[PDB]
Amino acid sequence: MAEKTVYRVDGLSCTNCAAKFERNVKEIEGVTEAIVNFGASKITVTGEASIQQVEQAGAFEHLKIIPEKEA
Repeated sequence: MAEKTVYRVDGLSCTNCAAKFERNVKEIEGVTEAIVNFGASKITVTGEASIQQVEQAGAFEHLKIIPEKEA
């Protein structure tokens, strides 16, 4: 279809880690865009990927990212 999704992330609070994270996502080939609102919010992925890969990437700090599944 056009797989944009946004998931909540929690634990961390560092811009450098935000930067490293969005970059980590961008360096995955399955995604097209991603917008990481780290601090106390959420991570948008857009392309044809799922948090699983981003989550794996986040093993650097062991983030937990929960799908903000509406309904």
